[PDB]
Amino acid sequence: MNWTGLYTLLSGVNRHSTAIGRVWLSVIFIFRIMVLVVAAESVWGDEKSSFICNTLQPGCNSVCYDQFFPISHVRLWSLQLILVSTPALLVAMHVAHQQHIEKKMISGTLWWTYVISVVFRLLFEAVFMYVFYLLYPGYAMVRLVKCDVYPCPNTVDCFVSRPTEKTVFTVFMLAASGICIILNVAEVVYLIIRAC
Amino acid sequence: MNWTGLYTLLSGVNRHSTAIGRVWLSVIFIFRIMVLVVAAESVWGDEKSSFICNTLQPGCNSVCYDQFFPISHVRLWSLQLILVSTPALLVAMHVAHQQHIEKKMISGTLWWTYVISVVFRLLFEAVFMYVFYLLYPGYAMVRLVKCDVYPCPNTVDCFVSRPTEKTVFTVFMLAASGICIILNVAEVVYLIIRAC
Ligand SMILES: CCCCCCCC/C=C\CCCCCCCC(=O)O[C@@H](COC(=O)CCCCCCCCCCCCCCC)COP(=O)([O-])OCC[N+](C)(C)C
Ligand SMILES: CCCCCCCC/C=C\CCCCCCCC(=O)O[C@@H](COC(=O)CCCCCCCCCCCCCCC)COP(=O)([O-])OCC[N+](C)(C)C
Ligand SMILES: CC(C)CCC[C@@H](C)[C@H]1CC[C@H]2[C@@H]3CC=C4C[C@@H](O)CC[C@]4(C)[C@H]3CC[C@]12C
Ligand SMILES: CC(C)CCC[C@@H](C)[C@H]1CC[C@H]2[C@@H]3CC=C4C[C@@H](O)CC[C@]4(C)[C@H]3CC[C@]12C
Repeated sequence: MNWTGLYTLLSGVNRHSTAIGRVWLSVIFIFRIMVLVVAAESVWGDEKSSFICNTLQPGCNSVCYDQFFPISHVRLWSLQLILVSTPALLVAMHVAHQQHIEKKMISGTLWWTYVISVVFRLLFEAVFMYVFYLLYPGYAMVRLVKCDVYPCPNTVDCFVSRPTEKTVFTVFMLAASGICIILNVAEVVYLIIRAC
Repeated sequence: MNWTGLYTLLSGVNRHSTAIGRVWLSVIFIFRIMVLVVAAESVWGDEKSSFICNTLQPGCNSVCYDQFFPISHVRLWSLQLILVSTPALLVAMHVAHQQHIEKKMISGTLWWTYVISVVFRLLFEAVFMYVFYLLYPGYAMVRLVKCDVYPCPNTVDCFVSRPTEKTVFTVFMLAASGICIILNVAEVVYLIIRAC
């Protein structure tokens, strides 16, 4: 397990990515993976069970949790990571397939494929950031949430678990996503400039 | 325990009360006493314990009960009965004292005392009916009560016990009080007419 092997694996051996997409994007991806691993089960592990309301009606806790957390932050970030990494995996499979098909018996199509992949990665990053903004306005979470949904009578006080730790990790993940967006835009601009 | 003794005890031997205050008012008083006895502990016995709210906060049941029942119907009717019967007791003691003081050694003063007593009885009846109207508007009680008072968070659903039975007994007691008011007014008018 040497450094050259890991660097080649993360690069995708597409021979078209510059330093800002081969040395920096991979590092940010590793950072996001590590943060998600260290915060997936320790922080968001008991988001459902430790979440309690101040009522006595059965079934109000579950409906309140589903009302205020349509999809938890960790799962949303996992989906974002998978969809962002999908175009890179597609480009890696494309270049491997091209090497295989030329082995049994080209630059422009690979360049266009890489550019389209970076554009789609940027689009997925922006879409997931916008979805996060829609579902959870603001970067901070509150301890008290007032819920008025059936079967809870009138308005009940539900209490979120670890709002501050989740706020810290939300800040970290949003900063990483913003850095990824900036790097992808810079990579697209640099490729366009070098093409012309 | 003959009928003449009970009739003399209820009349007050004031020799100034007509049939509508010596035959009918005493019967209505007995009716109210009997209804209050048969409804004081059986119906309103568990008004506090069977009264529960739909919250989990400690101490919300007591504050909600005190908010919606400042003074229970049975205690209010008991106070009304005591204060209504006080002037009759005063007149009975006055006539007994007059007999005693004339025994050891007058009509106009006794007549005026009886008239003032009937006026005060009517005033107490009206005052207690108005207080009942102020505290509990309407003759009917509802199962659900929405309470928003500290420490209960937001608005909680409290459930009264036996609203329909309490409504029935409220109707009975209010009808008896109205009959008492009408009889007292008739007695005052009859005495004034006979005086002139
Ligand atoms: C996302 C979560 C991250 C967590 C934090 C991780 C922190 C860091 C943790 C771990 C990082 C790796 C630590 C061990 C590195 C040893 C490298 C080594 O000796 O290489 C040598 C041997 O290499 C081999 O032949 C294979 C060695 C396998 C290493 C482990 C593989 C994955 C383990 C999965 C574990 C799963 C469970 C993990 C926990 C869930 C290189 O080979 P060589 O023969 O020397 O090369 C030719 C010789 N010549 C050069 C002289 C010509
Ligand atoms: C608000 C609650 C209401 C409840 C519903 C009530 C429903 C009805 C219930 C009860 C009503 C009364 C029933 C018994 C009546 C007997 C009368 C009798 O025999 O009289 C005779 C005897 O009389 C006496 O010498 C005294 C008799 C006492 C009767 C009971 C007194 C109170 C009891 C309290 C109990 C406490 C516990 C009660 C429950 C808590 C009359 O005397 P005499 O010597 O014949 O006279 C002279 C003779 N000569 C005429 C021939 C010349
Ligand atoms: C420029 C940056 C974004 C490049 C990042 C490369 C990512 C997308 C690539 C590099 C190595 C890849 C992994 C290599 C091998 C496997 C094992 C397979 O059974 C499941 C997929 C999985 C786990 C791949 C997922 C995608 C992956 C992590
Ligand atoms: C015309 C109507 C209103 C007359 C009603 C008469 C009422 C006011 C009188 C008649 C007999 C009275 C009772 C006779 C004896 C006693 C025992 C005494 O230790 C306490 C008061 C008490 C219990 C009296 C309360 C008042 C009383 C009930």
